Amino acid sequence: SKWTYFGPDGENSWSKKYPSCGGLLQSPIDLHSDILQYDASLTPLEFQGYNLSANKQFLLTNNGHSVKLNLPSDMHIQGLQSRYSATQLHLHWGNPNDPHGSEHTVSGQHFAAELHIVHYNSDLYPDASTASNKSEGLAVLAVLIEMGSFNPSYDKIFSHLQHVKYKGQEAFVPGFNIEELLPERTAEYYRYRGSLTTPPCNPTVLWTVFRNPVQISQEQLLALETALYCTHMDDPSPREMINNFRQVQKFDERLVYTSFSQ
Amino acid sequence: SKWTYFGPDGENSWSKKYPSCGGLLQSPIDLHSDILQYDASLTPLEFQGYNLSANKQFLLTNNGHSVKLNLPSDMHIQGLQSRYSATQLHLHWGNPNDPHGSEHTVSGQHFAAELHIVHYNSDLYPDASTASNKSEGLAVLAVLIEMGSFNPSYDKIFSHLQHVKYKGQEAFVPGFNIEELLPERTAEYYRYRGSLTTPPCNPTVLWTVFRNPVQISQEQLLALETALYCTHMDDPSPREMINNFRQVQKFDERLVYTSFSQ
Ligand SMILES: NS(=O)(=O)c1cc(C(=O)NCCO)c(NCc2ccccc2)cc1Cl
Ligand SMILES: NS(=O)(=O)c1cc(C(=O)NCCO)c(NCc2ccccc2)cc1Cl
Ligand SMILES: [Zn+2]
Ligand SMILES: [Zn+2]
Repeated sequence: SKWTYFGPDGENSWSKKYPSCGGLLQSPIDLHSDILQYDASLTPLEFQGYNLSANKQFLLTNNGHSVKLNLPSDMHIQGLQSRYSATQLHLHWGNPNDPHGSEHTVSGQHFAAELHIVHYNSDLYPDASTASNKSEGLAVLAVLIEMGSFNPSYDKIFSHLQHVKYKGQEAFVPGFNIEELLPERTAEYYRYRGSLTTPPCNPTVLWTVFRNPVQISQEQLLALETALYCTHMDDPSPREMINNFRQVQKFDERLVYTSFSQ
Repeated sequence: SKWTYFGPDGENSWSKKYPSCGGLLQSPIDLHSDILQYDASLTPLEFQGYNLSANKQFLLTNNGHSVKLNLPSDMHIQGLQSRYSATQLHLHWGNPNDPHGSEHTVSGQHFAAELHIVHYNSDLYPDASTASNKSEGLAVLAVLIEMGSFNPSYDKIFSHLQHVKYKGQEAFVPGFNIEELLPERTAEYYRYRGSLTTPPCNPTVLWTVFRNPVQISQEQLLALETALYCTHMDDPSPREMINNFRQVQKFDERLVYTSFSQ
């Protein structure tokens, strides 16, 4: 992975090395009325094993493209047609002079950032790597993040950023209740078939984007936007980890189904 | 002309065969208040030789990507440092289920369609082809189009669409005053340096996007979206010419200059 979000190896070039990035069913997308349709079969998901013990600890890693927290496979979503077990969460964001780095947009507007909690079909596959090539192998929960009030739950992650500033660095984060990262009224969401938003852009993701955003503060966004580097600690051409979101994609005839009718 | 706006040869793959599509200064972009800056240097352009002889005919083609009208080199913009002479106009649009296919956006919003009147620097270069990959080579006037009242002047072009239904087909349009296609208060515009929005995406275009949109009727917009195919007539797999706009590109640490402040 030397793909980036900026310059010659940025997103308009990813398809040169990752053919699925130029394929169908790409994410993210702009959620707007013309392509929305209510589906009453979109019943509420249940979040099981999301309340991670505070006496356990979970690995936080800078992977050169985002900051990721590994999650245990006992954490799962109930309500899809298979069990989906968590593998990791991570974020996408903008930069200090333009804090508008969500991946999905709503009626053309970016949010400040976006959280993805990646799960894989553990009823069918031994791990997320294997699932990532298969029909609906992954399911991602996406939370839109807007600049607002300080959020103590997101700070359980952000308080460790200065320990994972460079590519390959790892830290441990005590467990906390991951459901605290989700917004109000999780029963209201958008659902569509899409892809990884990063290389290798496999069109194998069932996306759930919650309708309501959460808030984190300006100071928490500024920490997220200034603490991290895409490059290793000893790299003589450092690159700040900023603006790590993909532009929205054409719809390719897809609709987005909504669990809310208004 | 192998490139398309859908499937494997769509916009994320243009950079394989057109490397500038993954380079700097790419268009189109979202025009939004954060990145706007009034520049009193931006005085009104003058449109000279736009009242085309009604005794002359201008070639309308379907080139498999848009509908284009050839323009004569006595038509030019005055007001820029060099004289920019017209070569052609063409349009970009969406489709009837999502009729929001402008290239530029304003505060994240697409307009229904967009007209580009392409000019080249004839003081420095002998033709548009030669100018297209050269410094200061091109200048485009962009008009945003929304749905509203019937527009007789756009119908001077739209009435001919049925004769250029398929790729390779051509029709003759009697001269008319191309300035009738411009919006109100053409003194009010956005200006920035960018690129062709189609392959080869050379970063050689000085963009002028007028502030105010024009209106065409619902029937005219439906005709533009439904009249044309990308494919030759005898193609056993026809492809409708719809959604022929490029997604907005990242545009960071840059300004769009405006001729208006209020
Ligand atoms: N943004 S996203 O669409 O939510 C997404 C991102 C990653 C990811 O780790 N990208 C690497 C850069 O941060 C991912 N990785 C899980 C995975 C993918 C392939 C192989 C192994 C693990 C799965 C997904 Cl769905
Ligand atoms: N969308 S746009 O950015 O306004 C633009 C489009 C074309 C164009 O013809 N694209 C082909 C698909 O229709 C162009 N052609 C210029 C050109 C290139 C080579 C030879 C002659 C003319 C110049 C520009 Cl600025
Ligand atoms: Zn992600
Ligand atoms: Zn154009």
